[PDB]
Amino acid sequence: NFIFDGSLCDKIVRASGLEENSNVLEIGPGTGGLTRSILHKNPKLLTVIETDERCIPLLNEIKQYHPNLNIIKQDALKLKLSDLNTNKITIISNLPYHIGTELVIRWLKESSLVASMTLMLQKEVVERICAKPSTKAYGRLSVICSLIATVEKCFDVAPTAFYPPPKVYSAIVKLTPLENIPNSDLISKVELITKMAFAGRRKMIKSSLKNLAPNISELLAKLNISDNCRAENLTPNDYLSLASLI
Repeated sequence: NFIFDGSLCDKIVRASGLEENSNVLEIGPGTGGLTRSILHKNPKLLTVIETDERCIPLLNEIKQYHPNLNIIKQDALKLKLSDLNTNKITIISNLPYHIGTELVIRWLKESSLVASMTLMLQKEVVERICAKPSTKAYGRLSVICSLIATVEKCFDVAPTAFYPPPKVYSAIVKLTPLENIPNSDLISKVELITKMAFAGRRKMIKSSLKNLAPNISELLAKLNISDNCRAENLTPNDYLSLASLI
């Protein structure tokens, strides 16, 4: 699903708060719509990660007029931000619908290298990114994002914005790493703990985490959490606390 809408691409860049002379990363630039909007703000470097062979010739052509365009042909799931050898990365990107959630978590894990992220995703995923505890969409993604970033829903994007059109609504979300973040060790554990915890909504934590932590009832008691708590009942901080004891 390639983005057209020229004005829409400019609105995403405006929403990002991108200033001149920044260091930008874009994934899956496709046919270049968002890419050109980014380049209109005169970044110091725009790095794009693209594998679709069909798309590169136009990207090579763009580079001919924009020497600050850098093109990398690699799998997005295989890129570490640390591999780009730059700091203060502003990520402005549409995400491929197969891997959006996976990329967001990967980037947040390397939040130290990140200025901000303004991302276009399925709206269903954006509501999960932004969900608060004891809300319908609260889940693993909410937990991970909440521990690491200030998250902000910007606006909805209709299927007609793309060619060909997707069947579902996209939306734009902005994520700005928090000034204080937990260490990477604890986040890595939270990532796995929440995959088990949220595998089913009805499951008590003392059941879902029992294989991992046979003494889980003891740990819940050490944290003064109900022995009968279920995953949706625990806050993001509760999961961090658990990670530090498992």
